[PDB]
Amino acid sequence: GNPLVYLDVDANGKPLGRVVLELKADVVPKTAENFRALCTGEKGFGYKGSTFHRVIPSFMCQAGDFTNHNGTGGKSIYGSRFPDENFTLKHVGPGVLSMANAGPNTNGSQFFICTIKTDWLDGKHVVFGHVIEGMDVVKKIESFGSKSGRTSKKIVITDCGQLS
Ligand SMILES: CCOC(=O)CNC(=O)NCc1ccc(N)cc1
Repeated sequence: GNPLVYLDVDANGKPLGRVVLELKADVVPKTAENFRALCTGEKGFGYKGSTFHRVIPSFMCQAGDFTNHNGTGGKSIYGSRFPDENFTLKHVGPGVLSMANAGPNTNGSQFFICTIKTDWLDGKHVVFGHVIEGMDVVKKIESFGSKSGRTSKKIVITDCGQLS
């Protein structure tokens, strides 16, 4: 079935808990596989140690720039960037997992977790999963954001991997 992956998150060195995500490999296999492999670190690089660098309350929490740590970087398991696979899944509400980008066909490693329905992103960002467990943790992360996206605490993915 669809992979389950996890992110363990700290804020200023204090554990916040675990976010568990279902990846919709049935709908977006290429996009799901990229994220899965970046969680396990099996290609020799991935999310472990990277930060949530841009968090905007009542919008989303963004992470996954493990090359530049500022939202300019990251890379996929296929190459620097890969195309938009499809726009079949929509940004239906809180807990949706979607790819960050710099315009059409610029998916890398950066991703975001929505804290509201972001319907205006439909057809622009590829949705590929959702939160199974740990929305309380996501709401904690959200609470350390600001209008500008700057975080008031350093929010680190201390561990990540695949559960099934
Ligand atoms: C709600 C999502 O907001 C964005 O995605 C705003 N864009 C964004 O931060 N773009 C920087 C970026 C650069 C390279 C890659 N691969 C991905 C993203």
